[PDB]
Amino acid sequence: FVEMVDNLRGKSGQGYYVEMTVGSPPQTLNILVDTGSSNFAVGAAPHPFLHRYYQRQLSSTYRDLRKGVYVPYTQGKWEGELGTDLVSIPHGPNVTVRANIAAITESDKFFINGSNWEGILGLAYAEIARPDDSLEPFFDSLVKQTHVPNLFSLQLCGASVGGSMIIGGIDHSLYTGSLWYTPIRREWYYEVIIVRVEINGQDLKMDCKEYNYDKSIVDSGTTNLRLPKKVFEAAVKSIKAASSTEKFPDGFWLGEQLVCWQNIFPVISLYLMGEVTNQSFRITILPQQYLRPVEDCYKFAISQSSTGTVMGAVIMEGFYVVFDRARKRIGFAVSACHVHDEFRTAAVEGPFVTLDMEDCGYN
Ligand SMILES: Nc1nc2ccccc2cc1CCC(=O)NCC1CCCCC1
Repeated sequence: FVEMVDNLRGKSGQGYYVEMTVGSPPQTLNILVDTGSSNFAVGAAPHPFLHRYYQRQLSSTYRDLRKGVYVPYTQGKWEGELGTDLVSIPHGPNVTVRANIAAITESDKFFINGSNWEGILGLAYAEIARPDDSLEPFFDSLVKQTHVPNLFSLQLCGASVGGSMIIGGIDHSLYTGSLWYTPIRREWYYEVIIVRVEINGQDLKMDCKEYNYDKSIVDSGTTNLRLPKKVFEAAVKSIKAASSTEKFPDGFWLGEQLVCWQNIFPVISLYLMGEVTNQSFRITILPQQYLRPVEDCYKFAISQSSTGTVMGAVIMEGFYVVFDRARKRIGFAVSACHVHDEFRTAAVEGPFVTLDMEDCGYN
């Protein structure tokens, strides 16, 4: 899959994008890779932020679905006109599919000023597609229409970021050690179950049901590791107790200010439900994952949420992540490109014994 190695680019804090082509003749666009949404949506109008946009008038293969789509969120919106057209990934499988495309015609706080992407590829399942679950997501169309195996994997490496999206397979050069798999609880977001959290090896002794209130997802379209508040404060409570060589204001635990140089911070381990009854594994991240530079200087990349846990780039940049859709599971392995110092490396370890892992899920 050497074709697809290094097929992801971006800028710190602006997401990871892949090159795609839409229409005939092919129109090239940079498209954010997003495992926390399910719409393939592209700029279709000359927004001043945009390098380029989908020009439906130039495409002989374009078909109008004569239906609009309105997507409000926190805190912005995009909206557009639904159609289908021919889609390829130049540095992906050597195929071309007819996919749904939302031509974005109005937008608010969606596109980033200074970014190099013009659209978004929702890689999650139809249940969270807009307007409804009848709009077939891109990856579903891809798997149906070709012989591309029903999985993809992401190596996000982290001004310019790099990475790999391996479509239809796994490149073993992108990781070391073994992959460990956690069940996809339900096919809407990439939902998983966290069963135990350790700050510096120390348990948080919270009812594990709290770690998944009301869900926990894997999301390449989110920068931070995001935790339910009730879990977040207990997590912060421990993190700032483990960090007592220096002092930091309560505004920073959001965060606001920056440490600036020319070990005091604890490692973080999430235990995830395993493939076998009463069996789990753990993924361990460094401070060099939840301490992100802005523009030796760093910010605090863990924050609170009301929609559940979000395993974003903070988590994902330490690991090679396999979205094994065919077997309803997600694999984690230590990434070959993750950033480590001489004292600590990010880790994926198992098996561990954990009882009552079902009680950790919220219904
Ligand atoms: N991953 C993401 N991608 C996004 C892309 C555009 C606007 C908002 C986004 C938010 C997230 C965070 C995950 C999330 O809350 N997803 C729920 C809906 C939000 C509306 C779009 C479909 C998915």
